[PDB]
Amino acid sequence: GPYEATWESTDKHNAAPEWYRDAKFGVYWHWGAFTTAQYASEWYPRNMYEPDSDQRKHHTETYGPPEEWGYENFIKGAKDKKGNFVQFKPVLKSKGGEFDPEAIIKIVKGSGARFAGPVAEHHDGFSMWDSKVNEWNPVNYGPKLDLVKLWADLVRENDMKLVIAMHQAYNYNGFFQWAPKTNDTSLQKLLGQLPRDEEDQLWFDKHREMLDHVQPDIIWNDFSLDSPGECGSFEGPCAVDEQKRLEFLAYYFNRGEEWGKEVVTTYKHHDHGFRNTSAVDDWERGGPSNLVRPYWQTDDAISASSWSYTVGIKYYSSKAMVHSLLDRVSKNGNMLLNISPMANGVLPEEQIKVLNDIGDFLSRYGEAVYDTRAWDIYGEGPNQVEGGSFTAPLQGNSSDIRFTRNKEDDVLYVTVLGWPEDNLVSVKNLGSNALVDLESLKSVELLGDKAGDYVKVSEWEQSKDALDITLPSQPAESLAYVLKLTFDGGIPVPQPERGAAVFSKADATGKGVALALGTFDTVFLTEAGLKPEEIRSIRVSDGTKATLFSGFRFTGESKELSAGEHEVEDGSVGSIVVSKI
Ligand SMILES: *[C@@H]1O[C@H](CO)[C@@H](O[C@@H]2O[C@H](CO)[C@@H](O[C@@H]3O[C@H](CO[C@H]4O[C@H](CO)[C@@H](O)[C@H](O)[C@@H]4O)[C@@H](O)[C@H](O[C@H]4O[C@H](CO)[C@@H](O)[C@H](O)[C@@H]4O[C@H]4O[C@H](CO)[C@@H](O)[C@H](O)[C@@H]4O[C@H]4O[C@H](CO)[C@@H](O)[C@H](O)[C@@H]4O)[C@@H]3O)[C@H](O)[C@H]2NC(C)=O)[C@H](O)[C@H]1NC(C)=O
Ligand SMILES: *[C@@H]1O[C@H](CO)[C@@H](O[C@@H]2O[C@H](CO)[C@@H](O[C@@H]3O[C@H](CO)[C@@H](O)[C@H](O[C@H]4O[C@H](CO)[C@@H](O)[C@H](O)[C@@H]4O[C@H]4O[C@H](CO)[C@@H](O)[C@H](O)[C@@H]4O[C@H]4O[C@H](CO)[C@@H](O)[C@H](O)[C@@H]4O)[C@@H]3O)[C@H](O)[C@H]2NC(C)=O)[C@H](O)[C@H]1NC(C)=O
Ligand SMILES: *[C@@H]1O[C@H](CO)[C@@H](O)[C@H](O)[C@H]1NC(C)=O
Ligand SMILES: *[C@@H]1O[C@H](CO)[C@@H](O)[C@H](O)[C@H]1NC(C)=O
Ligand SMILES: C[C@@H]1O[C@H](O)[C@@H](O)[C@H](O)[C@@H]1O
Ligand code: NA
Repeated sequence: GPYEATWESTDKHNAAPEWYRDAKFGVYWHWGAFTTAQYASEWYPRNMYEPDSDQRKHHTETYGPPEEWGYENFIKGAKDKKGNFVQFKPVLKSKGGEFDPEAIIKIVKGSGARFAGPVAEHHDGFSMWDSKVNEWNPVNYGPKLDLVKLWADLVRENDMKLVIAMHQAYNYNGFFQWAPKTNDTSLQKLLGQLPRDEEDQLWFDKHREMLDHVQPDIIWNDFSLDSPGECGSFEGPCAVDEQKRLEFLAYYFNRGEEWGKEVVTTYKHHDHGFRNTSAVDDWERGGPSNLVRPYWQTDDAISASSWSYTVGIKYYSSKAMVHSLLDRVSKNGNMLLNISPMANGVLPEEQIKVLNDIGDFLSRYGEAVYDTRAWDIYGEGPNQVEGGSFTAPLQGNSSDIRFTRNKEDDVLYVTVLGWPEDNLVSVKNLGSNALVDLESLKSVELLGDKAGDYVKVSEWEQSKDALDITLPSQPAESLAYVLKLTFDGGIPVPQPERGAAVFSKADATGKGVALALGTFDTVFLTEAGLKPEEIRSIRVSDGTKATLFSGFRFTGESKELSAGEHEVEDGSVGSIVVSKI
């Protein structure tokens, strides 16, 4: 194939193809041998060995000391302290058991997911496909089923793109740091104790074997690709050999070409192991606080506990999941939602209800979500995401709106996160203070009870503070409500209260991009719809300054501009920093 194992060659791969930007919402599942204990989290295989931990205490009381009853017993099977046989061994419904993967995939399809699939290998060394390179798999042991192939075939039967999640780097970069050393070479493979050159090779061989086996549309990767300092107390680079990373990228991108498919690979945002030229950044739970470019994704979970089922697990609400989805999509990302089947393969009814409720929302209001793109401002209102460390998912109300727009850039969707009891939606960024001319606003419509229904909004006025929209009669109840604003000849470019707007003509007209406070490089401005070489004017808000740089990313000659309108020489700007005075 045309890709070579170098950064410069692999950079040419299109990171986020149009189908992936259109998709918005996917579902995956942390289900595996790490679920067997149904205790604490999916990190149980690591923590069962940790000195003085709650997980070790539980393990020791339930099974035996971890030095005698090691993690490998969950895969190969053993008796617990009360003489019960314990093993990861889901039994198909068609064989009289409780594991019904077809039913689960129908539920996932019904949720509105446009991509779906399993965690194929987490950090615990167990590959869930029929693997020649790793004997630690569910065909050799346990259920005698190729779980990954079963899931993949069902996902394709149900007309969703296939995502496969792979977390196999941390396996040998510290996950099993507390497991006893072993001279059993097979057990060393499970526990990440092989020589590092062999482990680096195995990281690649696992990816290669899996991706040739199921032809994934997306390969999702966890951390420890090159994330020094993120592997706790283990002495090591918290990384995969660079050559092996590059060989993976070239192999997968070449296979995509061979298959006639536009493929995607994701990696954790903070990790340095891949580049954002060719791989999609996957933000920590909650996502970014701001609108980020280029296109990115984040993962979330129904569970309010761990990623994998545990006894006593608590869940978040349908509302939180839907509001979270709208938030991520408005900020130029996708949301990949995790679900948590029990060790036996049963999906709990509380999770089914959440998925059903997301699906009801998307079936009805999908026009505002699928196939849309972010505006230049993600939303308005008091309820926001902080970023950094996740506490609880976003839940908004009638005070909050999130924006999305169509590909033609003449329809703005204004999604309000509750029904306003005052029957008013006020859009600050379309008010007169926003320097927005609404002469071109042709229609304002409320999306109705079923997709394709529109109820006209008759009354609206533009104050200084906002476009003030009076709602018609409330439609059937929903978790959020959608207004559709159609403009002749393109959505107006708002002026942020503190921020700037850049334009393709010299007089603050033409194509434009609104900018908040922050830093905006050539990639940002280009993706937002205005290559910086084409900027010919800028309007800087009161209380704000803008610093223009000639370089791609805040290097080269710079010029500071205060509040007002300013002409800009063609080809003079590469990047911009917008700051509060
Ligand atoms: C995709 O991946 C790529 C690759 O990993 C990511 O690219 C990296 O992006 C980084 C963030 O933009 C970028 O880092 C910036 O580099 C600038 C240039 O550095 C080079 O030149 C300078 C000057 O010679 C050298 O000193 C330097 O060592 C480099 O060789 C730096 O200038 C940037 O530093 C400034 O910003 C950071 C915040 O990112 C501050 O912590 C820092 O103190 C600096 O702060 C000033 O400037 C920023 C403007 O960026 C202002 O916001 C801030 O208020 C400070 O303002 C003072 O100074 C400015 C003049 O600089 C003045 O106008 C102002 O009034 C103030 O006096 C920063 O370090 C990496 O270089 C880049 N890497 C590569 C390989 O490209 C990319 O981000 C990824 N994409 C996404 C979406 O994540
Ligand atoms: C005090 O403050 C100062 C100033 O902030 C701090 O200095 C900074 O310290 C950084 C850490 O040392 C230093 O970054 C390093 O810079 C070198 C030179 O550019 C760079 O090579 C380093 O990158 C390697 O190492 C990191 C950390 O593990 C990896 O994430 C990264 O992938 C690189 O790994 C490659 O090189 C390693 C050997 O160094 C190999 O072991 C590794 O396998 C890997 O090799 C592969 O990749 C190579 C290409 O990357 C390839 O050639 C090779 O063949 C293999 O394929 C790292 O970024 C900053 O430069 C430095 N800043 C300044 C201004 O000095 C200082 O740390 C502070 N002190 C304290 C106590 O905190
Ligand atoms: C494992 O093999 C090494 C090398 O022969 C040996 O030193 C060590 O004692 C062995 N481990 C055990 C538990 O016997
Ligand atoms: C919506 O949430 C905001 C922020 O917590 C709050 O100030 C406002 O009163 C809420 N509105 C309603 C109707 O509860
Ligand atoms: C999605 C989460 O990513 C983290 O890096 C992992 O360590 C967790 O177990 C989980 O898979
Ligand atoms: Na690219």
